[PDB]
Amino acid sequence: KVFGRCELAAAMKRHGLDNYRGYSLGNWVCAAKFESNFNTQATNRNTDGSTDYGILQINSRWWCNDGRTPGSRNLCNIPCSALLSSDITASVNCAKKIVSDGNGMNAWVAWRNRCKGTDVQAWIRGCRL
Ligand SMILES: [Cl-]
Ligand SMILES: [Cl-]
Ligand code: NA
Repeated sequence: KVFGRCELAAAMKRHGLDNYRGYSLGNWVCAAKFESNFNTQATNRNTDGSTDYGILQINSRWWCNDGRTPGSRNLCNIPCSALLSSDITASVNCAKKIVSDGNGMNAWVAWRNRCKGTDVQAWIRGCRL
C-alpha cells in the first residue's frame, strides 16, 4: 500500500505514534517519506547483507527475522514480512521499540540527514487529524 501523506499521518496517530518519545507526528511522516516514499512494501538490501523493510525501513540486523541475516537479532519478535503489510501496526509497534533504544530517531539515517531540525510540521499541514 502506498499511503497518502495525510492518510499515513492519520494512521500513525491512531496507532499512538504522535509525540511518542517526544517526536511530533511530522517527524514520523517525514521519516516515512524519505525511507519508503510511503510504500509499505519497500525493501532495500544493506551492504552488510541485512535488509530494511517497510514504511519505516526497519533493519533485519536487529529487529525482525528474515532468515538470511547472519548473526542478527529479532528484538521486535516478528518476521520481517509483517513489516510490509497494508496494516502498519507491526511497523509502528516495532518503531516504538527502536525509538526507545537510547538514540531516539537518529536510528533512522534518513531522518537524521533529511528531517531532523527541519520544519517537520509541514508534513502534516492541512491534514484532518
Ligand atoms: Cl537471520
Ligand atoms: Cl530523544
Ligand atoms: Na534478524
